[PDB]
Amino acid sequence: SMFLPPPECPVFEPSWEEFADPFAFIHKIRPIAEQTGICKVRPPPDWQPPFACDVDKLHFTPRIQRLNELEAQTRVKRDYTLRTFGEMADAFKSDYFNMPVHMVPTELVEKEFWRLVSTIEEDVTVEYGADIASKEFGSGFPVRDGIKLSPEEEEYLDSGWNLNNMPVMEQSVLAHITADICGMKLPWLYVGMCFSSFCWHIEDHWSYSINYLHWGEPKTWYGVPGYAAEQLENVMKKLAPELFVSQPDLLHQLVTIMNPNTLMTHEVPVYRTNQCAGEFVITFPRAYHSGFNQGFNFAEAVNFCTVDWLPLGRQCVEHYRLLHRYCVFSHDEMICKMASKADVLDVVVASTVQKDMAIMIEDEKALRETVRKLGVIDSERMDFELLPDDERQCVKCKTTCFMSAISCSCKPGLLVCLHHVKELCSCPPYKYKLRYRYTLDDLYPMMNALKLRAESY
Ligand SMILES: [Mn+2]
Ligand SMILES: [Mn+2]
Ligand SMILES: [Zn+2]
Ligand SMILES: [Zn+2]
Repeated sequence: SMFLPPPECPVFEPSWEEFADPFAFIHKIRPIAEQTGICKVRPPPDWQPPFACDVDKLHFTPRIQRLNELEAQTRVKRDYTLRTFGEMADAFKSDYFNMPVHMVPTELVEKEFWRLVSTIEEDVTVEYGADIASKEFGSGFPVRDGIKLSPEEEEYLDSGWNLNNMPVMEQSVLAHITADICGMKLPWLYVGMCFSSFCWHIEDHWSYSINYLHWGEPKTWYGVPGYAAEQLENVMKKLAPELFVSQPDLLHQLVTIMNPNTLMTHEVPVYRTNQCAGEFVITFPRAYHSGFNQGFNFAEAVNFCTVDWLPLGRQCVEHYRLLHRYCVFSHDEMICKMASKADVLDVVVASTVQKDMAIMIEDEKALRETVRKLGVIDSERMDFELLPDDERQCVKCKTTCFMSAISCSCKPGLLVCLHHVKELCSCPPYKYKLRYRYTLDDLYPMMNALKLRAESY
C-alpha cells in the first residue's frame, strides 16, 4: 502493498506580466512555496520554447541504477544515441506492464515504483542520462552560436526562463562568482526512462533549483520544506546509518531512495507532483527532494541563488564546517567579489550583500581577536583566491579558506581555519602565521561602497 500518495504541492499559473520576471515571481510565491519545499509553475499557454534535435547525433554514456530502498547510492558528475536510449526505454516500460507505453496510468507507475524498491526479491535495473551541456549533447533551450537561428529561437534566447540565462541575470548572486564552479552555474541535462530516479537530497550550498521538462512522459517529485530538513535527516539516520558516515570527497556523497510514507509516519511533511512536459519545478533552499521518471523524457535543470538565499548560504557553510563537508565555493570570496563590483550591482542586491558583509566583518573581527589571544602574533596578507581549492581547505573541517587561515612553517602548504587553530601541529602558536586576505581597514570601505550603491535612488 500500500502507498498513500502525499498531498499535492502548490501549482502556479502566472500571467504574462507575472511570468516576465522569474526572480520577482519566485519572490512573490516564496511565502507559500517555502512551506512545501517544491512547487510547480505552468508557464502562459503561448510561452513555447522550440525544441529541435537530431536523435541520431546526440550521444551519451548511460548510468546504471539498482532500484533498492535504503541502499547507498553515489551522486556522480557504454554509449547510447538519444534514439537507441528511447527504443530501449520504450521496450522496457511496455514489456514491464505488457501495455502500450502511453496507456500505463501514472498512479500505477508510482504504486509499482514503491513496491519494486521495497521488495528484496525484485532485481530491477534501469539506466539514465545525467550531465552538463557539451558539444556531444547540448542545451534543450536556444543558445547563441557563431549557426543562423530562426526567429522562434531568437525570442527565447534572452528569456529569463531559458535556463542558460537564469544564472547570469542581475537578480542572481552565483552570477558574479569568477571561480570554476561548472556544476553550479551550468545547466544539467537528464535523459530519463521508466523508474530511473533521483535519491533524497538538497542542493549544494542550500541553493534553489529550477527544472524544466522539455518533452516526454512525466517526472514524479516528492518534496520536503526547508524547515523540516533536520527532522528528515534524523529519520534517515535511524533507518539508514551507513549513509551518514564521513566521506573522503564531495564526489563520494551517499544518497538513498526512501518511501515518502515512512517520512510521513515520522511526522515529516511531504508533498508530491507529476511534472509534465512544458512545466517547471522549483526547489527552495534546504528543501529535500526525490522522485522518479514515468517513462522516456528529457529535462534540464540549474541551481540559482537569490538575495533572499544569502543568509542561508552563510548558515550552510557554517553547517558544512560542523559536518567536515567540502564546499563548492567560498561564500566570503563571493561576497568580497560583489563588494569589489559595488558600482555595477543591482541596488537591491548591493543592499542585501552589505547586510551579509556586516555579519562577516563582525565574525572575522571576533575570530582574529581570539587567535591573537592564543598567541598567534605574526601575520602576512595572502591572496587566497589564487590558490586551487584543494590547496586552501582547513585540515580539520575542510572549509574553503578565504578571509583568513593559520599556517606553520613545519607543515608546508597546510592550513587551518580560525576555528581550528589547535589542529594544525604541535608547535607553540608563536611559530604560526595568520594569513589574511584583507585587514579590517580594507573591509569597511568595501562595505561603504555597497551602502552608497544601495542608497542611490
Ligand atoms: Mn527491490
Ligand atoms: Mn536536486
Ligand atoms: Zn576549520
Ligand atoms: Zn608547526
